[PDB]
Amino acid sequence: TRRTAFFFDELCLWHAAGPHALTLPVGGWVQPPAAAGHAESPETKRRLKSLLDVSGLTARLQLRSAPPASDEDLLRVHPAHYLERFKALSDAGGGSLGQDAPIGPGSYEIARLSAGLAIAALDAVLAGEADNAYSLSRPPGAHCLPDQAMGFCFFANIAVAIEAAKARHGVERVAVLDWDVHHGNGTQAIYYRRDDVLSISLHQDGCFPPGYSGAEDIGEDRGRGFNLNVPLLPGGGHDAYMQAMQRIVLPALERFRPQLIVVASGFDANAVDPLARMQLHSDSFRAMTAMVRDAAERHAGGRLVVVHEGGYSEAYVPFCGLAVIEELSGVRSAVRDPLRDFIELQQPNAAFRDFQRQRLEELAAQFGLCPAQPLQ
Amino acid sequence: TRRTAFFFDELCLWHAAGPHALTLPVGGWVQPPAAAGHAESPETKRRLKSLLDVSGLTARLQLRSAPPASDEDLLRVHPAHYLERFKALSDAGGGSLGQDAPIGPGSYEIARLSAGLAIAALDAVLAGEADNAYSLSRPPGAHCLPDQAMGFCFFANIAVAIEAAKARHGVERVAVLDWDVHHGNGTQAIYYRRDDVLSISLHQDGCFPPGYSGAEDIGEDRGRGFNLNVPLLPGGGHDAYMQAMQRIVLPALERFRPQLIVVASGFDANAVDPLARMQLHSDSFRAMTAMVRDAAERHAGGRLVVVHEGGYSEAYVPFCGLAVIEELSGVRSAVRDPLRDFIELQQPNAAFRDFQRQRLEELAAQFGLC
Amino acid sequence: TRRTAFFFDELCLWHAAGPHALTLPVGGWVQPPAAAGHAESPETKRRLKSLLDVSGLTARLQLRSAPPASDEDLLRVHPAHYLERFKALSDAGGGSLGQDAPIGPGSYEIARLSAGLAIAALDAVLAGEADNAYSLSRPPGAHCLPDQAMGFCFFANIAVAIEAAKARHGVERVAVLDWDVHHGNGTQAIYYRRDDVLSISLHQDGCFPPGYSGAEDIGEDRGRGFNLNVPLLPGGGHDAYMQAMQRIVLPALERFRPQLIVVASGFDANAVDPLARMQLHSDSFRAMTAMVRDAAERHAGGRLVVVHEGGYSEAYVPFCGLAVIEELSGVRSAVRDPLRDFIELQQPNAAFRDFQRQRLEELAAQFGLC
Amino acid sequence: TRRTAFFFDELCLWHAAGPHALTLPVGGWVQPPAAAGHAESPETKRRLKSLLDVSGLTARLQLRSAPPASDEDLLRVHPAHYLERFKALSDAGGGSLGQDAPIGPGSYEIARLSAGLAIAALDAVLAGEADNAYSLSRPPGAHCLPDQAMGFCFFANIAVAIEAAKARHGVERVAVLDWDVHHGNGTQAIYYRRDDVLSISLHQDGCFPPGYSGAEDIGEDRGRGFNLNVPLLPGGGHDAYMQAMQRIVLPALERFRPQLIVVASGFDANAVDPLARMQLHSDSFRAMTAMVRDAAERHAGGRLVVVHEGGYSEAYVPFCGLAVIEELSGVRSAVRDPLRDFIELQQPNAAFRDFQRQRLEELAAQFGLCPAQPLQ
Ligand SMILES: [K+]
Ligand SMILES: [K+]
Ligand SMILES: [K+]
Ligand SMILES: [K+]
Ligand SMILES: [K+]
Ligand SMILES: [K+]
Ligand SMILES: [K+]
Ligand SMILES: [K+]
Ligand SMILES: [Zn+2]
Ligand SMILES: [Zn+2]
Ligand SMILES: [Zn+2]
Ligand SMILES: [Zn+2]
Repeated sequence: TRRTAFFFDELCLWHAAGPHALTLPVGGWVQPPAAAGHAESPETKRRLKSLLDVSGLTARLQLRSAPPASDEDLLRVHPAHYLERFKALSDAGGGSLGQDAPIGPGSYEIARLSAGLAIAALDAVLAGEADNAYSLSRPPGAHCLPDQAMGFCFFANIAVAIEAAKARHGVERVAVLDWDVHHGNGTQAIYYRRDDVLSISLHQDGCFPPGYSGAEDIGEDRGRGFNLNVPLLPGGGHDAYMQAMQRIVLPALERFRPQLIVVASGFDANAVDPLARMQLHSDSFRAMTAMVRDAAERHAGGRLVVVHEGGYSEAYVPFCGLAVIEELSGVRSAVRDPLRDFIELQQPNAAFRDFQRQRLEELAAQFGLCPAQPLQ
Repeated sequence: TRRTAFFFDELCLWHAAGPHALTLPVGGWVQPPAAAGHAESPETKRRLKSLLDVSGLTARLQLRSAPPASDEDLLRVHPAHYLERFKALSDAGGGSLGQDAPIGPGSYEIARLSAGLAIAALDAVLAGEADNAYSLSRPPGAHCLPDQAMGFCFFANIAVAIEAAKARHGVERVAVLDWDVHHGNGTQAIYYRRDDVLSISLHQDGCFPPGYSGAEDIGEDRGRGFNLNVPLLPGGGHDAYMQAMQRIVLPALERFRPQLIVVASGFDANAVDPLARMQLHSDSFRAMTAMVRDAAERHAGGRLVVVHEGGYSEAYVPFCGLAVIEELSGVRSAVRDPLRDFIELQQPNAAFRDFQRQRLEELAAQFGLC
Repeated sequence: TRRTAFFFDELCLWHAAGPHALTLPVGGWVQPPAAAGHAESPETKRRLKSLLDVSGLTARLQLRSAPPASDEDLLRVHPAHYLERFKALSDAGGGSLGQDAPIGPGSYEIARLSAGLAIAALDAVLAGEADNAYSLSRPPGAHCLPDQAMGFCFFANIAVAIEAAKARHGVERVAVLDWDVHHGNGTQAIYYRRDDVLSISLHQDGCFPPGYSGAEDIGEDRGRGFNLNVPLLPGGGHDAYMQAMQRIVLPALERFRPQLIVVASGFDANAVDPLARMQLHSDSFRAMTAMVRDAAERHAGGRLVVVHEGGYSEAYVPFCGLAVIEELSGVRSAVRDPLRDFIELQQPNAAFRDFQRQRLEELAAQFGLC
Repeated sequence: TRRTAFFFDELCLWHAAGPHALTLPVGGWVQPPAAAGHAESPETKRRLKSLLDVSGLTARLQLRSAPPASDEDLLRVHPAHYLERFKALSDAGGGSLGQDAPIGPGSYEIARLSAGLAIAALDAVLAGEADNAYSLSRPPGAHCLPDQAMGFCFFANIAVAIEAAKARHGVERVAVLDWDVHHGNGTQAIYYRRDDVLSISLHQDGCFPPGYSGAEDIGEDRGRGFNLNVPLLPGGGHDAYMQAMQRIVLPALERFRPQLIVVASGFDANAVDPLARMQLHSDSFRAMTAMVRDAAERHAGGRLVVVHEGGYSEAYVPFCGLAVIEELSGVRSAVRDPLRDFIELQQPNAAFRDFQRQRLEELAAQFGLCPAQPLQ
């Protein structure tokens, strides 16, 4: 039961930046790595695909690709001079497109494809071709501004897909929940004065962009109350995210009445990610997906699209991504998470949990969110 | 410009486990990595050495190697059957020597060399051949128990070094400060009932061994009050460690009056390490080294040895290790940490810092350090 | 546009040996690689599959998997104690199953799957489910003897496939053409005294097994004249292989009238392979496949199965394997081989070509093919 | 006995091109590699250094670095606009400097250092600071033209070093023996009309540059008879090289009377190299080094410099490089070549050897070389 579309294309795994040691450009005092290049490597997303295959999950999904984003679709958010600058740099072996936004040769075409998968996933779910969808969109989108590449993002994938969906289906209320561990600054900025898109970011306080918390950035004018930042304390794990979901996200969704929920799903909150300091395990991602699927079922006829964003642990992202897809599809594979029990033991102690919970209660009050129970 | 001995052997970088994805052994659901093997890779330690060379710092250090640890030295802490067991598995091409303790072909002889470098570094500093020393001892030592390999450690390098030092030189009070992000359980266990060795561990609360905090474990009988665990909240960074150093570590060292300070220096509290959740930058490790070098100058005649332990960020461990060595030597290279400013902006907010600070005040009071 | 079945299982790409530098086991003087492990890596086979997907060719093929080979199937060629021995070493985390035959954790079950894909590919073609087939059977099979793993091969995939086919379908004459650059010693040995299987090996003279040429080894008793070795001079390329195909292989197949042709298709004769010294490009493999598909259409009702064997250039095997599959399917993708023109310019000069040609004329005459 | 200078700098191992699969630029149909990048990787040269260290050889050599090449030194062969174009591309994250000549960020400074090590090695040997020298000059030099980067080479290291040595010491007769498996086209072109430099290339017929043999290219006018190409048949190994050394190289050296011998020492003729089809083992390189050391001792007061060029087998180049340095230093380590015996068995058969030998006899006759025996 439940029909889940899995939007995937092998060519998304061929995007590759020049030499980097994690996030640091090679050059100067940064030695080229012998093996592992840029943090946003193909391997993180590849290993997820490979585990879906060997576990039997891929066979139970509707595996689909899609055409690349048209220039028309891209131009709804990005200017033509940005497209031209990107293509030119892409045609000259790659280089630096923005702040922490290195591209490689042919990255332009691959970024168009990534955007296209997101466009197509929202389309398929709005058209009723599937109940929900997972789009393995690499390179990612959540940090990209209209006029500026950043945080490994070159097009604003989700915003492009939403604008295309509005043009084609006339959906009026879309909620974007971004549980990537970093702040979804691209989605926030694009929809900041808009009430047709509710953007919620759970992120590690001050991680990326560095030093940004944003609790008081709730949107402006027409968009006031339709952006919500939940800056979680570094070191939090399962309980911190469960409390955020229950006290902030679910109430915010209840009030907004989404016709479609899009999840910007990074897995970089996992307990072994190099690019954040949070302590999630695969069952945390499973539980967040269960809660958002339920919200989608109550508000949006089940219409839910999960778009892959970050996740930089080659070893562990596969197990987290697999838990999300199992929950979307309602299929339980024989896969057992070999780090689950270990990560359980590393969780914050009761005093730390109490401290974070109290902050979240205060934040819910500050946002004016009523603690109601779910209903039809 | 002090005299710093740098103990290093290229062959320590040749120890390699079987296929792993981070800490997970390949097999079952864990696919073999296309490139990046076990977390405890040669590359983290090699890249420190490479940056030490390209910066020119190596030319300002006293470069040394050492013989492998003798059976005599190893046998002060490990039984003969452990050595036998280890060697057999090593000669057979490797495998699992214990819990999270995989070994590869020849890992036995390489582990003996790692231990030997630790032995030699303490010796050189105690003999007056250098003011202080850094030992690039891979594989690491601080989790290894007398008859149980664990946490990627196969001999208890520091314990072996200390027992060897005591036999040869007759040093009476040694302080071991372990700022590796994980609990120094091996050092703690070996010296738990002893007052001639003060063991202090700074670690992420519950990280490794998983779920272990340990604030209440202060030693027993003769050792009571000569073990200190400071379980820091996950997510803490520079201020949390500076507060732990000022409130607990330095007062503890003052009270103990060590004649030698050994640091179990893991860099895995760095802000981009996969194996912990702490937020240190290179200047944090610089600052901790300055604080401990000062304690060593006050009580130990400058006698400080830093033994390299963990650190699993290939990109960032080199900058942190270099900061330590710059501080030990008193030489500042041209190297500039390209992540430092970024990491400063990611630090805990004031409320989180205050929360951790109050916790450290209470722990300092529990330890009788007020 | 013919009907081509592509047998593939992602799990075949999860077999991985312990640490090796190319073919050398790590240990002693061979330092662990910073990234690039054993020559028989997942990446060569994975990159073929990735290019098949990005080219869109996969959408024009009949994609299939298979059950692992049963004990019954394996036991037609291998003894139970071999299976036991293999499994024990696999469950223990791997090691050396034979001479140049390292295995990793779970390699036993993965080798059974590799064999299963070969069994299924022959079955599908014999049952009329496809006109022809390609099996991405990793680990490979052509060097494995009944009770001796060697040359990175742990079961004799093709022999197991053939024996299974004979039991189920009752095919009487099978031709095995092995254009892997190394000698197909396992296939040769198993069928040496048999006339129901014609084994032909094209290989680099003396490459692997090292020093073996074998022109004189034509089979014995009932098998006499049903084994042909063509030991090509190292350094030969396209013309050497085209001459071997026209003068020896095609006449041999004509004489034998196979009812099924199986190709042991290694790509290790490619011009940038580390494990041989030959100079083939993707159009050479395209041409050899066209020639054998034609022989199969003439005698075997089109029944041709290509089993993937060697190929150790990550960069270039994908283009060569794609050319084969394009030829089998009759579909031409948009893919253009970026090394082809370069390799054409590197070919043997006319004097070297003439030298090799005269050698092949004489060998053809020795074989009674004039 | 014998004092061997080993010119090395760790920073030479930090030169790294953008993503390549062997020699193929990533992009289009060439997928980015998961691990191993460009063929000219740091690892080949690093593993040689590591083996020198663990074997005890490094401790028995005079380990030295040197300043980078000055613009003055570079300008003796390269134009200022070439230096400027290189630096600009190097400062912008790298890219393509020529045909099969990709550079990375900071490659300019590292290439200057590589040239500087070569300059310094010739200087040290001409000054009598050591009997002979080995320079681990990465990136390599032998393919670089004055006006054009190629074959992974960005400065003409050996030519730069020779021109500097002539300016500083006034050496009049330098022989460059290039046993890298590819044609030393840079050295050939620069000295093609010169009789003060004898350039000899042993190379696989038609390998790199592709299709070039060059037996009839013997130099012109003043340089006629002071360039010699020995195009060996692909597939040849130990005997083919021994015959070439005995029938061509030694006689050519005898006639020329070098005051200094420089060896452009690539190890890409090794039996497992991806970038050529030849079958040398470490004892082949040992024997070639012994013969050239002897020639240097008879003609040049022992003055011999070996400059690292190619070699693309991570596994095997270390054992070959180690054999050369053992022979230069006269120190025999405990290292045993684990592929030696295997490669012995793969050698060409007697008919193939006879075919190549006869070609070499005919070539010696064509060059007008008399088969004399060595003497003082
Ligand atoms: K977020
Ligand atoms: K909004
Ligand atoms: K610690
Ligand atoms: K104690
Ligand atoms: K063959
Ligand atoms: K036969
Ligand atoms: K040459
Ligand atoms: K000349
Ligand atoms: Zn992220
Ligand atoms: Zn640690
Ligand atoms: Zn082969
Ligand atoms: Zn070369």
